Amino acid sequence: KWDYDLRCGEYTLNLNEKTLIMGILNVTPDSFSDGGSYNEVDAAVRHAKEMRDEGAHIIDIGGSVEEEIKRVVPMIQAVSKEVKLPISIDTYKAEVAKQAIEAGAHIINDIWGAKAEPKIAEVAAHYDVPIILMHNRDNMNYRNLMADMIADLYDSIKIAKDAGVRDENIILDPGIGFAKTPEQNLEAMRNLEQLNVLGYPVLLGTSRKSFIGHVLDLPVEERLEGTGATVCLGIEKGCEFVRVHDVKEMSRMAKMMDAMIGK
Amino acid sequence: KWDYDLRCGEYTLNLNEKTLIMGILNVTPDSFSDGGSYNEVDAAVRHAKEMRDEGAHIIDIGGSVEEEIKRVVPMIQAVSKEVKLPISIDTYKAEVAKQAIEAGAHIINDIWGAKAEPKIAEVAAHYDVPIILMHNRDNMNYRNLMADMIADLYDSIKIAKDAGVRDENIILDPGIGFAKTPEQNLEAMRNLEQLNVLGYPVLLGTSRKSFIGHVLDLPVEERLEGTGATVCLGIEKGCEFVRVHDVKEMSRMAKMMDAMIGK
Ligand SMILES: CN1CC(C(=O)O)=Nc2c1nc(N)[nH]c2=O
Ligand SMILES: CN1CC(C(=O)O)=Nc2c1nc(N)[nH]c2=O
Repeated sequence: KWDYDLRCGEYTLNLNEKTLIMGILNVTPDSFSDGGSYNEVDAAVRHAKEMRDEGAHIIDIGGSVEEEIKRVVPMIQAVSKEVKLPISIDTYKAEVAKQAIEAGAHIINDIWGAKAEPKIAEVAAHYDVPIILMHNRDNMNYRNLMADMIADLYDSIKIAKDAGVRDENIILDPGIGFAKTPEQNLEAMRNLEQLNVLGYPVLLGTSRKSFIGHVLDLPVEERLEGTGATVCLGIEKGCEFVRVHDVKEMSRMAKMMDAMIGK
Repeated sequence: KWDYDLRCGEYTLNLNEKTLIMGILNVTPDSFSDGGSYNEVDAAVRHAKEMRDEGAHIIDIGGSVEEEIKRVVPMIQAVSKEVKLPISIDTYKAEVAKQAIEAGAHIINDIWGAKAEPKIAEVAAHYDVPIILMHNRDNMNYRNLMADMIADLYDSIKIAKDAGVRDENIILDPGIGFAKTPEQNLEAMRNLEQLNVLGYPVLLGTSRKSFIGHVLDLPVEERLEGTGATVCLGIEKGCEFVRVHDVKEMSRMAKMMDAMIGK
């Protein structure tokens, strides 16, 4: 039982009711504009709407600098305006983070857990938004995957907390498919429960990734069942959100898991 | 680690390699014959073949008396002849069991765990085939679901062993959707691991069932994700086979689970 709720300004997310579903917003960028043009933003809104209907709880948006903003800001403007859901912003850059939250984004999603740009934690602290700290590194000289993962994630927490970030605005993420061989990803999957000793909600993103292809020997568009299995173990191992492409399918697996495990 | 293999005469099933997939053979019966006619047997063979291609390890066949045989015997004859896989026979009747094994079936699948016709365990003992003892009762006056389930299953084991059945020819099954309310099924799902103390391989059959519909509020043809989730937890909780309709989909989830848990 989490003794608090995830506060997202306008929106609130309860962590005891269900596994929360983060939908990956896919942005096929107009090869012709810098950003903001009708086709890409319309497609993003449309797609945000579909995922809202498929049972999504968060819309994840993003995926240099000067024009990271120009691409991402108009999408957040349009989506928050048109879809009643918390939007997480997918960046490791401090300036982008500010602009996006200023544009209407509610959560930070940092694939570098404040190590790329430590300044981001201050933006997170300033606007008081929840920040997702994901495990990542430039190397895989793991002495001991899980011990190092937990050590690394903790170094992220230090940076966040030292910048003013409240414990209740911290979410952790094992960072599957990042700085981890196919076997290390499996090992992380198998030991997810260990991240719980840190005392923070955990998000898992395994949607359609390489290690699934590695196991099943199947291309990206053929990874739904593989993804499902990772989401189920993830829920069984105690994670609070899952970051997925297939919102309809994963929502139903999430919900069935929830019922069975008693969430 | 199981220190033995599942011996099915012509075929052998290793229990340490993977979760074994039992495909439910669906028999749309010719409304016109008693059994044996071309359309129903052709459809069964065809369907057996499809599941063999989708990654199935066992074909489950069956689903009065005098004509249980007439329906089921010609199907086993044709399928064993045409598909190189162990066939389980789905009956609680002693006479049917004999005929089916005589017709080429390898495993007994008893939804009454030898309580309907105790004589079946002797057939099982005689032909030396593996028998699946499923949990079942006529009532749900459970004092304590899991304690009673284990007690009941044990009463099945007694009957089997007393009739000559070797420990290594015994498989257990929690019997989801039988003599259990929607909540009791969930409770069984949540406590599957407890069946392991009995020391026998466990098979789980949850494919497309009511309790999935109950949770997700969805019709039978819409229960793939729900089924998937039950199969994943089942594998996580240590079961050895799953009995499913959707062989292609469940095979892939099974295989991804296997990789992650380290089977
Ligand atoms: C922004 N991305 C991207 C990502 C990927 O591209 O695989 N995975 C993840 C991610 N964010 C989070 N929080 N977790 C992921 O696994
Ligand atoms: C023959 N049937 C039928 C069945 C069902 O109709 O739900 N479930 C099961 C079954 N056999 C086994 N071993 N397990 C089941 O759950």
